[PDB]
Amino acid sequence: PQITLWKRPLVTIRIGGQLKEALLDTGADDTVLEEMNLPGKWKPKMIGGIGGFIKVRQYDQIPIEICGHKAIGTVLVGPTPTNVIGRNLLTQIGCTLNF
Amino acid sequence: PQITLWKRPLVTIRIGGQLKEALLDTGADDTVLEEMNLPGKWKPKMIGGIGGFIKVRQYDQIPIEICGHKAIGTVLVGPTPTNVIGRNLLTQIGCTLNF
Ligand SMILES: CC(C)(C)NC(=O)[C@@H]1C[C@@H]2CCCC[C@@H]2CN1C[C@@H](O)[C@H](Cc1ccccc1)NC(=O)[C@H](CC(N)=O)NC(=O)c1ccc2ccccc2n1
Repeated sequence: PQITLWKRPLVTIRIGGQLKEALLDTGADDTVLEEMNLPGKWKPKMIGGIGGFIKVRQYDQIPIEICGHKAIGTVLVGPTPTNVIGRNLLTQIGCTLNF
Repeated sequence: PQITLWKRPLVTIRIGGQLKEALLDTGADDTVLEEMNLPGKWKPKMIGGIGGFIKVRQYDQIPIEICGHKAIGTVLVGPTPTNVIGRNLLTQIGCTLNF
């Protein structure tokens, strides 16, 4: 589908048996999700952005469905005010920017 | 043009009569550029990102050429890791997400 940018590009995602709203973010290298108790091993990581860095937990090979499109990859979990779908997953669902 | 996301979506912009590189970011509501001198008066403002809030200078009605396309809107200048072109300007050039 085609998504206009008049409003934040929020879509429904499915991860770890849960439905959430997430922001399609072409400006994010990674996918960062709100704090959630996912099972499995994780490794500590530090990621940054505008106001500085935050500590997050890195989970690998997590199945995730974005707007009905299946994907699988690395997700970072931490204290973020919003769920962000970064380029690592956007490329998997064939997402492109057009103008 | 159609831009894939395997690499960061960086484009060249011309502003204040000078060239710079910026990121086309669908996740950003506003446009934030690295510290630089811009004609006109500015107003102190604060914006939040991942990591926290920062103090920026707000310049209104600034003309900016993005990859050959003209736009005129609000631009925020402050201590940012990279130049980000947000939705306020992306909408002006007719940018959309597609998959
Ligand atoms: C620019 C501003 C208007 C303030 N908006 C935002 O920052 C909003 C805020 C929203 C609410 C909080 C959670 C994030 C979302 C999306 N972001 C947009 C969002 O696109 C933002 C843009 C950006 C890119 C690079 C540097 C700074 C800022 N990206 C990010 O925050 C992603 C997060 C990540 N690790 O994937 N950062 C990076 O992709 C990234 C890349 C290289 C870097 C080098 C040095 C330091 C930091 C670096 N961060």
